[PDB]
Amino acid sequence: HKSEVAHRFKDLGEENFKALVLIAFAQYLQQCPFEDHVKLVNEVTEFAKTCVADESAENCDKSLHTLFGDKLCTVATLRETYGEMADCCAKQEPERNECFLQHKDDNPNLPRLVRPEVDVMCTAFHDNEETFLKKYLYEIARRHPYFYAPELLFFAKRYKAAFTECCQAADKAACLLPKLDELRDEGKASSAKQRLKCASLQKFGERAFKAWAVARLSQRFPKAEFAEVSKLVTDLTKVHTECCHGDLLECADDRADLAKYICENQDSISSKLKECCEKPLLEKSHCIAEVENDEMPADLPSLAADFVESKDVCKNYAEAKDVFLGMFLYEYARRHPDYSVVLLLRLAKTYETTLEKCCAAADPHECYAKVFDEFKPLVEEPQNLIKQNCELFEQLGEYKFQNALLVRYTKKVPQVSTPTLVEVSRNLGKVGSKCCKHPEAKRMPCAEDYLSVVLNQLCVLHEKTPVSDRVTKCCTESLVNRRPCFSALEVDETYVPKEFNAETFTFHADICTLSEKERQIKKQTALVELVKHKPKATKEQLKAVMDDFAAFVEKCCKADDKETCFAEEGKKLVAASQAAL
Ligand code: M6O
Ligand SMILES: CCCCCCCCCCCCCC(=O)O
Ligand SMILES: CCCCCCCCCCCCCC(=O)O
Ligand SMILES: CCCCCCCCCCCCCC(=O)O
Ligand SMILES: CCCCCCCCCCCCCC(=O)O
Ligand SMILES: CCCCCCCCCCCCCC(=O)O
Ligand SMILES: CCCCCCCCCCCCCC(=O)O
Repeated sequence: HKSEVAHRFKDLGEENFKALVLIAFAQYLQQCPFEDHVKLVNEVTEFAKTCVADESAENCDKSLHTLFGDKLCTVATLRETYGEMADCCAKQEPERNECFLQHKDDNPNLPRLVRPEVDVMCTAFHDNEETFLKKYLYEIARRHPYFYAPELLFFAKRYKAAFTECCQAADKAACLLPKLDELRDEGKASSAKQRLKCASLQKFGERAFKAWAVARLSQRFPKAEFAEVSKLVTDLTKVHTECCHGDLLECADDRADLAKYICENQDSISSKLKECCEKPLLEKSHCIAEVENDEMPADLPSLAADFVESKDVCKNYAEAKDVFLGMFLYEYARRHPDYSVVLLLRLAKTYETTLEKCCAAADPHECYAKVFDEFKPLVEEPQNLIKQNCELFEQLGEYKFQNALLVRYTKKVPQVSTPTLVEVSRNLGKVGSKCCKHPEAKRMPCAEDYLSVVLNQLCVLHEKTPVSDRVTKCCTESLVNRRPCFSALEVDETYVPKEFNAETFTFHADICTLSEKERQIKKQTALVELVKHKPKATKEQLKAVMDDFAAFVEKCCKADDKETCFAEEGKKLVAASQAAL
């Protein structure tokens, strides 16, 4: 390509080019206002149009990195605003771009983006659509410097669709608020998955990453030969390793190359991928990454005639240990798309341990003969956990399920603070409501994918303020042991009940004023504080106190007196509760 910027403009398109340039300059320049980024985007777009008109212009033949670095260094306020980032302008390429990458401030110091009223949002969307959508996109980009730009563009398109849909109805709030909350949760989950995968590739290792990719791609592509799966795994591992470095252009190029290979080798990968290969380059890899699992062949036999029964198994293992292990992992993942990736990894680790232990001794057939029975409990452990919690979800709604989870996880570990406990338990209740609505053939992957980010958030909260050692021990282990370590937690017999605080168990007239959500937050906080002050409370006593509280607040809001009902009857309720427990 003579002009790389002209190729980018012709492939992506004018609107996509402007959006991506804005997102990139906001991820790099985070303290400049919106108008400066708008002017920079307009100048870059005009230059790209001049390059498209003639490929032999003044500065059209130079690379994208040099043009981007020059546009970054043309900022007159760069030094006085950034300090260190301005020193990268003295470097050459690719040292200058690497220096700019090292200075991407993650989690900067900016005020949080408050959500305005639905009426104000719709009014601003109608009066000026572009300068509103792009303004919010610039804010989100400057607040998330390492977020993948095409994903941010996809989320922005979804937000624009939601705004166009809801602002044209009678009740705009009842339409917009659920969509806004769902989009916020999805964006948080996407960022959490990205950062977690990068941290796992850094800490755990390429071997664990390749095992995870083998399991995933074998579950997604069961009709593929193991050689194709292994090549795809190596390519995807390289792609993720290059994307975790931070260079957006090289990450996009690697993803595009992988998507091109997949769309060219469709005939040897899957059959449910024809739709994604017709989309442009911006959406091709995004569609491929979120494709359904292909149907497996029906004539697939058991894994007994190739891993336990037939001979030459120890020979194939000693000739290539990790190759045979990945072969077994792929052959096991292709059979069970309903299993979680961590479960298949545990099975592979167990098989590896059994082979390593019972191959340096004579007559190894008798050792691994009864080795598939060891897979029975490990498979039944999550299955028994799922179709019991949904059972509880069948007995109690999402709110009561979250309350029961709060009680349980406060009895198990009371050292954790109240707001973090409440947030994690509400997230767990949402996860249960989301994944229990699926049949038993898709519950485990949903639960795994959601519990991953839930426990990740729990531990990024726990690391900044460590309280209990057991919580830090559950995350300092392997990713296949986080959920087992957390489920192995029991009630804390070493915990001492904190002294009674009458100020915490006080309610006022504003409780009836708060919305349907904040009132639940306050009730859950009160429940957590009650469980923490009285941990030895049984189920009957807790249920009785909860019923007394429910009858107390319901007899004060819809009554005659407003203020002299919470401090009057509440003084009796707290004493009645302190009598028991
Ligand atoms: C529908 C499908 C999706 C379902 C998802 C269900 C729940 C949603 C999952 C995401 C949780 C998450 O991921 N939450 C963060 C995000 O961020 Al944030 O541990 Mo991250 O130490 O900082 O105000 Mo980003 O505080 O202490 O709690 Mo905002 O949490 O509101 O730390 Mo808010 O770097 O930090 O993560 Mo606290 O890992 O970069 O703006 Mo640790 O920071 O948006 O809010 O960014 O990190 C984490 O990405 O806050 C919270
Ligand atoms: C999640 C990343 C979104 C990036 C695109 C933002 C488009 C406009 C969003 C407006 C709403 C922001 C979130 C909210 O306040 O609920
Ligand atoms: C096709 C890739 C072959 C090389 C990678 C093999 C990885 C085998 C891992 C077996 C399970 C160990 C536990 C784990 O990886 O988390
Ligand atoms: C200054 C030039 C800025 C160019 C911005 C280009 C952003 C990358 C677009 C990549 C589109 C495809 C993404 C993918 O395939 O994963
Ligand atoms: C998240 C609230 C509880 C309801 C769902 C419980 C799911 C438990 C099993 C999780 C699936 C993955 C198991 C594993 O990590 O191997
Ligand atoms: C401070 C603790 C907050 C909640 C911690 C939850 C830990 C993960 C739980 C995963 C599901 C376990 C279900 C169960 O306990 O049977
Ligand atoms: C310790 C004396 C006061 C205890 C009051 C109960 C603590 C809050 C429990 C909330 C249960 C009801 C929840 C609801 O229905 O909204």
